[PDB]
Amino acid sequence: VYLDRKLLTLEDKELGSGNFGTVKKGYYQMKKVVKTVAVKILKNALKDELLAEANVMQQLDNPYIVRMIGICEAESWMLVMEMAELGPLNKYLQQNRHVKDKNIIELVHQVSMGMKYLEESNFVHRDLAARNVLLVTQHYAKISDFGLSKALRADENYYKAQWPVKWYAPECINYYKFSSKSDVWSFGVLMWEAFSYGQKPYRGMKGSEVTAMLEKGERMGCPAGCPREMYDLMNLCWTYDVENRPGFAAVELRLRNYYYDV
Ligand SMILES: COc1cc(Nc2nccc(-c3cc(C(=O)N[C@@H](C)CN4CCC4)n(C)n3)n2)cc(OC)c1
Repeated sequence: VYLDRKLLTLEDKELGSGNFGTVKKGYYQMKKVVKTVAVKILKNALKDELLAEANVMQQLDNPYIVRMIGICEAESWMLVMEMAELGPLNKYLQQNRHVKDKNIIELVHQVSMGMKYLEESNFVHRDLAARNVLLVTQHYAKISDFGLSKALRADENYYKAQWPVKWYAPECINYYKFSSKSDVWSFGVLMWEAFSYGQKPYRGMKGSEVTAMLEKGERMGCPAGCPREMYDLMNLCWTYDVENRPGFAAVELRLRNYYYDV
């Protein structure tokens, strides 16, 4: 799992940045070829968090999730991942309002397949949103950003926290309980974002105003040009009572069926 720093070449430019530090593009020397990578570099609390993130990614193996190549302990701690060249889905759609409905359905279906896998594997993502889906190509999405993610214990169906409120289900806010069904709620917000071309959800509202709106049974409206069936699926993801909300098996099947007849 530990990579050799001498086999990594970084670019100077940064792709992004935050309290942890920076994300830069680089190249990792393999047997013959070089592999383009995205490298999360700590400008260092922070250590354990990066190590926990890599620990999650190390356990996942699925085409619609960002793969970890390894960790590099060098001038800084570095989490080396396969590169998603086109970057975050929200930003991509904000810059490319031409993308067709059918292409959006294809991408959100790919996210649902990743998430179905994540749910089967008993991990909760806890930060599922359009900014955390990355594009390989205009037709290939991957789930990223496993910093808040939790491996559920073998005999528990949720994680009790001890916040991206606009993406959180009522049971997360009210009871601090995070399940695969909480991620389904998030997935519905992600779908709304995708069909809105990377607009922000609940525009202009405080977290507490969002919670009140939801408790009145109010939900965001159908984005322009979003198909009825896809809005109906969003509303099903925003099922208030977690017990009655679909899991990702049911969500992925709905998307699959709709895509393969649209
Ligand atoms: C071409 O432009 C871009 C390409 C890429 N590609 C690409 N590929 C594979 C992996 C990753 C990647 C980025 C991050 C990350 O930590 N992002 C920070 C800024 C925000 N997170 C929210 C909590 C931390 N992680 C965990 N994985 N990124 C990314 C671009 O981020 C803005 C931009």
